[PDB]
Amino acid sequence: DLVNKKFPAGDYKFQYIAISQSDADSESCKMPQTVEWSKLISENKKVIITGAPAAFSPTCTVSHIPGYINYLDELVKEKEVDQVIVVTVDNPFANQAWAKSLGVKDTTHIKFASDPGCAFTKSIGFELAVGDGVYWSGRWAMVVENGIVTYAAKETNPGTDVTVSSVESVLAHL
Amino acid sequence: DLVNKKFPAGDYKFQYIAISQSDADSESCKMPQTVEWSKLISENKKVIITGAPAAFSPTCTVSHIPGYINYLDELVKEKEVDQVIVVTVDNPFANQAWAKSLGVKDTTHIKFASDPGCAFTKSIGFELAVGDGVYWSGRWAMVVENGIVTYAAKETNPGTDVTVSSVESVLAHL
Repeated sequence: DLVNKKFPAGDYKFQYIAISQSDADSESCKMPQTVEWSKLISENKKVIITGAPAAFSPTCTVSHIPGYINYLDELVKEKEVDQVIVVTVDNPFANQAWAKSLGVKDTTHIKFASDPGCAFTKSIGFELAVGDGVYWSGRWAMVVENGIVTYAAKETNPGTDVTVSSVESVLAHL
Repeated sequence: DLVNKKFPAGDYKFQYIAISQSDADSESCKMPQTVEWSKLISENKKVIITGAPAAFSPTCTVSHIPGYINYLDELVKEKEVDQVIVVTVDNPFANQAWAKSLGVKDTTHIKFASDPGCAFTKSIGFELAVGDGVYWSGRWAMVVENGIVTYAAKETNPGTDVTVSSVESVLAHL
């Protein structure tokens, strides 16, 4: 298991695009930033990381993501969360557009990351096989405090289940 | 080369979501359809296929895709094109959202496909290596008439070049 071991960053890296004041409600001309998982974790004492199968998942379908967005103020203000990282294998531009559609106006404390080719997600066994050697991220959530995993769980059916990956389940562990 | 040779469909398949009358300007609750390349090609005498590196590429960067959308009427009405298929490795939900953002209200003659894991695109040598064993589609375009490739070309620099993949270059070949 991962729980109570150091966050297994390895050489894995993720990409995201920032959203801020001006470009929040308009179109950005911004190239992706690349960030090593070890750097993110080294620089932030309290980090939530949550995987999602697909950017632009239809709103009719079950999701844990809106919950994290709704709860962000409490996470950052009352629960001292430094970062919330939403993870998909989707390209960073699509992840960013998706974040904006969901109401994100500021990525200071929440970032929508690409895990290219599901490499990090496969490495911690939280992937979702979709066919033919292709992997999306499953639905899962992780808490990292001071470089140490204090909670990690993935859904049995990412299609239908929002339980252990929910912001509420996670709140109980922070 | 591919030109003048039967379209190499193999067992490759793609996924897309439809857009139509009602859901054109709203949110669909629709799952992806899977379509075999051989079926698409068997059922349509004149097909254009064009690869793009990334759904939601920023508007500030070069793109051949808006051209195809602008020119769709002429393609379907005057040039008798049955299908225009835009190909990315991105998930079909993201591809659909992308299409709508670009002004597509009807997928009768234009579909935004996922080529999962870049498998079809790799097979014809039109892929774009982005690092660490991960492949996006390059920028390219192909004309298939009566099951036979009559044009196929990819950009040397998909980042900066819209030449051989442009709707204009393709128009000259229909």
